Amino acid sequence: ELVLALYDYQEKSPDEVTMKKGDILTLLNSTNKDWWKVEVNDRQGFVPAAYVKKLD
Repeated sequence: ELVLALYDYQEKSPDEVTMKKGDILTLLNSTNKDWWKVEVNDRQGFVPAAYVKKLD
């Protein structure tokens, strides 16, 4: 369940999390087609699904 951040994304609401391009994130929930829940270092939240790429 690893995904690569294709772009920077800065969180804009309570449920979101910030990532930087090239970060390797742990994918927690990909049930929604637009927003995926990931763990970015020590924080968890949503980012746009189109901005990350599954590695497996």
